[PDB]
Amino acid sequence: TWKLNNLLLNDYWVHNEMKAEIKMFFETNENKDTTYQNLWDAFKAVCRGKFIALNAYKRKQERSKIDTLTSQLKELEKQEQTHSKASRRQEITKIRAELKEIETQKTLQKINESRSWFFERINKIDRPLARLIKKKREKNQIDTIKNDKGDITTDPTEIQTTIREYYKHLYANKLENLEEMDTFLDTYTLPRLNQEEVESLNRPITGSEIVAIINSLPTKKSPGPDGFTAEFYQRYKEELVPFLLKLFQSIEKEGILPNSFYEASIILIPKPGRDTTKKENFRPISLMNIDAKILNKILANRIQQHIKKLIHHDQVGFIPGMQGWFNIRKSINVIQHINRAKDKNHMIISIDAEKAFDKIQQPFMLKTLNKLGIDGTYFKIIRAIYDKPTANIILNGQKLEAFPLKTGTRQGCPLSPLLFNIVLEVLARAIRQEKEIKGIQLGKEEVKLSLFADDMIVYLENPIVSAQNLLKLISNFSKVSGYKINVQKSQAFLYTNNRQTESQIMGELPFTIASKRIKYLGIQLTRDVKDLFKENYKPLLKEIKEETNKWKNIPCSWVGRINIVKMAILPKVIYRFNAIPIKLPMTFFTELEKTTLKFIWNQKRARIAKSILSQKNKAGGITLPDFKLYYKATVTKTAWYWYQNRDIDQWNRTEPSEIMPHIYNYLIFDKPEKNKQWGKDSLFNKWCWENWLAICRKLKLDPFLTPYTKINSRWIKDLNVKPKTIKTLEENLGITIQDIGVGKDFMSKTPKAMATKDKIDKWDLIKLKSFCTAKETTIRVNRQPTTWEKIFATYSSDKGLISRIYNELKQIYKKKTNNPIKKWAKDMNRHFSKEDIYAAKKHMKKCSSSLAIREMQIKTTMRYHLTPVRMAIIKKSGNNRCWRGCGEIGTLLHCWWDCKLVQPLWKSVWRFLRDLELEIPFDPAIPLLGIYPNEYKSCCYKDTCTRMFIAALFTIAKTWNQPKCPTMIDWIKKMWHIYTMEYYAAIKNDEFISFVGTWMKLETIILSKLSQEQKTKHRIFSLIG
DNA sequence: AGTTTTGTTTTTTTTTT
DNA sequence: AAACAAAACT
RNA sequence: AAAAAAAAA
DNA sequence: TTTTTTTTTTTTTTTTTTTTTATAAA
DNA sequence: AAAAAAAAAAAAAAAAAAA
DNA sequence: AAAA
Ligand SMILES: [Zn+2]
Repeated sequence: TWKLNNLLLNDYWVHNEMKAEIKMFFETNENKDTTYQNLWDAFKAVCRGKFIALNAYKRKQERSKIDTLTSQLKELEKQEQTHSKASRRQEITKIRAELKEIETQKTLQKINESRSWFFERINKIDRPLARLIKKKREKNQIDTIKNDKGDITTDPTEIQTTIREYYKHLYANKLENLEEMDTFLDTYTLPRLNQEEVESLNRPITGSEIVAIINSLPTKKSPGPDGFTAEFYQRYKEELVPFLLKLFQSIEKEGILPNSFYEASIILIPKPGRDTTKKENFRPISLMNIDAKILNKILANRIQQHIKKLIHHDQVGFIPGMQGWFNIRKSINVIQHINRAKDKNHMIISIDAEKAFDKIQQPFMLKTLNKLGIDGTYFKIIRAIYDKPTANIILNGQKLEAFPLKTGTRQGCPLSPLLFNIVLEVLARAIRQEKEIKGIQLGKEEVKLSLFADDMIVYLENPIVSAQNLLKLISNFSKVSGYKINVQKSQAFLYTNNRQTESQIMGELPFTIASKRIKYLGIQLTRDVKDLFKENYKPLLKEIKEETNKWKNIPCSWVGRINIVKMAILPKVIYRFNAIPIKLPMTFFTELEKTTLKFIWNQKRARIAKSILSQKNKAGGITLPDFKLYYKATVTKTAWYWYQNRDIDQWNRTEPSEIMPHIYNYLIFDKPEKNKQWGKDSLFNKWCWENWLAICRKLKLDPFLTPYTKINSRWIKDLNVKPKTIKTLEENLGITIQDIGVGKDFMSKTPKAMATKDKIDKWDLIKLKSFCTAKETTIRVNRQPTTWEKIFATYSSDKGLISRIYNELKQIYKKKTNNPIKKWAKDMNRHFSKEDIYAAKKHMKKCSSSLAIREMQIKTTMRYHLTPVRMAIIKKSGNNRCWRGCGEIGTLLHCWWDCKLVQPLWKSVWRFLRDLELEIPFDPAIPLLGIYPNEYKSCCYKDTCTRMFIAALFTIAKTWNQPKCPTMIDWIKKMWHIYTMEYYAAIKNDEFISFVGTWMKLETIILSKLSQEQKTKHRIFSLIG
């Protein structure tokens, strides 16, 4: 079955013919007999046909010469076989050689092209490095599977039948009781969209909307069953988008889809560590056509605008701007409340939904949309999409016969996640509204539910009544919706005053009772909150220790191993900090850093100090992750939510408020509080406050009255001013005291303020006039804000907040280090200006795109290499002399520059620079460090010199302790290797004008010095010419 | 008059369902 | 993490 | 080897 | 209830102790 | 020669007792 | 070598 191979899109001739036929198809074809839906499927057939014609022709053309020579040789060899003479064997000898020349040249090019691709990526956080740490990828092929007989089979036709029949049954059964659905939907109170909102859904599609979706499609994804890729639509969006608009407008008008929109391919993937004998162990994934995903993406974006009107904030899955940790922290706070309570009669239930996305009944889903008030053009298009979807299984690369999808949301569809949530919201609203299912009361807060997609946790009081009523309600929803739970797989914590009462409740209820812990949303919830460290963080250390112990022999430099820690370990560490930000002992961070460094330095002591790696200006932009500062950044981030004071944030309100509530709304940028007895038992919030204050005093800020203090603050409320005055000021003039104005500004700065000024209570204005015009209030409020203050006050989005705080903490907690560049300046008798030390650092960043070439320079500048001087100190044995055996003290400058065995190579390099006709002094700082004197700092040739010198550095380092000269031919070979890698990259990324500038003059010199014997032996020949 | 800093944009991988 | 463009500070 | 949201580099 | 003094913890700096056997390619 | 670890000193917060 |  055909797929477009994306490489064809690159090729300027193939591209030109497609543009010709795309225009020519449509302008020929458009006549009033076809519907536009039929005309679109006809267009796709012609395109698929033409791509086959172009691929076949191109392959035939590229081979044409070897095709000819094979014939030409074969008749001459048969002419000899009939009539033999020596010159026929001469001719055979020549042509058969040229056959070998052509065939090897093609073999080289493919090997050099793949090497070039790897050369750009090596040691970078990219798919090659990701694959290195992963296991070997298990093949799709399925040899053997079991029958429901309890029997085992290997016959291909039996296994094809048994898989297909199983999936065909799951999707088959559509409910018919529509009258009973309407009753359930009427029973409860549900939201509605207003007119203005409904006008937004039903508005006509436009071209700008389509191109915005095309531009954002992910690249390198599998195509659907018609085999066109996202890269095709991106490439021809100029010609296609006019016709795509005509298609969607015809769908709006008529409610009819093209037949291809219904098709999908199901691929089966085996589950890890699971027994392939059983069909249940595979997981399906569905591939839909890209044109159908474009339409579905349009619809999902429209409904996403409204979704916060429809869905309560107890649901956080798939919702823009919500966080999964909101439910984790709320749940831990509920468990603490129960642990503290004197009378315990409570239950916490984690509910196991079964295959929820597949089992939703489509008629109930469409009725739900009407009750929320979605109807018209938007509802008509959604109804068309569910009219007749079908799937084909693809097993062992073989396409099985299709079956209808009569239940479920479409498993690979943009629109399915939100449609599932909207249906589940009907159940969530029923549970909240039923007063005989009792929630848990936390001061002014009641908590019943938290949801994440289909995952559900429930918090109940008086369980023996309350849990029975919950099960009844779910049974009723199951009948109409199709949604189903496995009650024995569901786990609960049960709290009772004594064990007789426990035995009774357990007798009646079906659930599995958990004694220590329950896995939830990636973490462990514990029955007592005192065990959070033991169940969450002690295991996380053990997991990282064993994971790095597996990797220890991977073929990777210290540069690549640093990137492994950032790629694999850092994300799971951050996730655990963000879910459970409890006070952690210092030993946790000591074990974590020791483990991580021991891996990076391959169990030998560090070659470069962690303090130099700490900072991005040093070591050419290679940097080591600081886990203490990521921890501190995560703990402090909570203060942003306190200042925002949002009603969606109920996780923040759920902590014990025994002494005094609401204190967190007042803390940030506001008057200090007399009493310290608040927050006595706080798990999260009291520790957040202590970290916030410590950073403010490290900055020597005054945190308590600021250019960002609110009008809704203790500062104003300690004045006795009526709440109507406060709300008047916010509604008219904005929310900061600075928006009022202090001192001479007090209202005068705008006419809107003095327009407001008359409106306020006579006596309140005198109180406010006194405070705002005082000397200290003017001084404190008028100062310029720091970048730290700007983070918490200014930003409307929580996005990016850990990375923003972490970059500040790096500047604040910065520490002093030795500089290797200074030691080099002592090693030579010279002083480097601050401008030279800057050039050394910039060169170390910009000498290459490849980390392979950059690493060699970084090691040279940062004094990586061992020397006999250093080695004699370590062994404390006084032989400090040069391993090469010239009879001299082996300083690092001797090893690189001065040794008489190395000196003939560096003189060779200087002969090439004179053939380039550059006049450059013979100074060790230019090749070793990239420090040019002031005349040459700007020059146009530095790109060339950088390649010559780094090639020479490789050549010396390869024989570091060997008693022989490095040789000119080894240097030429290394330099030509780099040339080859850069050439294929320069084509692939269309940089070729730059490449020719750098290499062209150097290439001419390298070729002029070699003999044809040497060029043949080492395959040195031009790729430009 | 030039260089440096700050923010957005395009590209990778990992967390949950 | 990289690159590119705009504005302020040296 | 697909969909959604979130996070980092 | 606030003020004053002492005690405890955390962080920063200084000083001492111990090391690895060549490197790049893979 | 160079990096990391360990100990000592300094500062700030909390508690205890008296005014 | 460490991709599809
Ligand atoms: Zn020597």
